[PDB]
Amino acid sequence: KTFKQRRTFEQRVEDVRLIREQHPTKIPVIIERYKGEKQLPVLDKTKFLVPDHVNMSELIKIIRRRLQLNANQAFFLLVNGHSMVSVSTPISEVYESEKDEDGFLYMVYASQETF
Ligand SMILES: O=C(N[C@H]1CCCNC1)c1ccccc1
Ligand SMILES: [Cl-]
Repeated sequence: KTFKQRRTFEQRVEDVRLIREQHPTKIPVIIERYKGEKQLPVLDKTKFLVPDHVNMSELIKIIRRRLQLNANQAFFLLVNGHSMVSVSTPISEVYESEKDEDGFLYMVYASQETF
């Protein structure tokens, strides 16, 4: 069901190595619905190539547009298992500190602050 279930560590690593080669300016991001989530829909895909100059505030807006949310639906984004300290951090900086050993940046969204 989850990304890390579906692919061997060898396969995730090799995919990041291909993203680096073919989309060198993009951050490879895995975005996943909280497995206890009631309200929010699932995304059309799992793997995202985010332009590396956008800040976290702009990534939240991209995903709220991808889910087609209205303006008083709630949305919370965990990075690398934990809350974001700030939405002003550029995703290039967040990638460098929060990336997984496989080389993806892992994110989870839910309708409640409680996951
Ligand atoms: O992506 C979704 N719909 C968009 C596609 C682009 C045009 N506007 C509608 C979507 C959102 C939430 C649940 C399921 C699917
Ligand atoms: Cl690129």
